[PDB]
Amino acid sequence: ELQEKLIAVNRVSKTVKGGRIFSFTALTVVGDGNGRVGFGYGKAREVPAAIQKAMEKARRNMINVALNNGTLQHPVKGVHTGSRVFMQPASEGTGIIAGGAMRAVLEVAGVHNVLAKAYGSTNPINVVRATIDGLENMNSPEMVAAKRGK
RNA sequence: AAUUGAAGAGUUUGAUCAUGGCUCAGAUUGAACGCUGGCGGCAGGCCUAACACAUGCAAGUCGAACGGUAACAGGAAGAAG
Repeated sequence: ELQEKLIAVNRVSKTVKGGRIFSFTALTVVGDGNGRVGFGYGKAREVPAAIQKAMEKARRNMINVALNNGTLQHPVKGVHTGSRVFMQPASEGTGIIAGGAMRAVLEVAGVHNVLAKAYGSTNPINVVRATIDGLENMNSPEMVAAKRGK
């Protein structure tokens, strides 16, 4: 019931004294399938150590999302660095139809059938960060009615 | 009951993030070309030279408008084997 999946692995470099030194970065997202989404970055010298650090950071640093029946509630826009992201609840608008690196976080998030369209930059490290910010500041009808009295 | 509706990716760098262009994945067509080709249904078929046109048809009808008889088939009368 952990439901982990990796989005992006890259080879970064460092350029020391004698030549270059190549390191690998993972970027994974875990989530239970009912709210509870996390992402982790993690970087290491080989690929399986990178993904393992990424999973291990992603299992902690996990955020609650106030889902609807199987989906979002109201249309929400989350931004991070250069990466602007729209989402629309699509009240059984079948299938998760999101961009790459947004399909994954929305998939393990437990949502099933939203409509997305990322704008701006679509770097995978910043398009999540713009989905969680997004799903984090999406509030439910029992939270809005809690705030404003009824 | 009559709008249930939205996906990205590759490429600037030793690597990064951003900006930014180029390019790809889709659908479409009065299409052409290449390879191949069994049947049917429904549609479509000179986008260019509003260039030049052989030949055949594409606008005739009415005698219940009229003088009339060129034919065709009868009618009447005459003459002949």
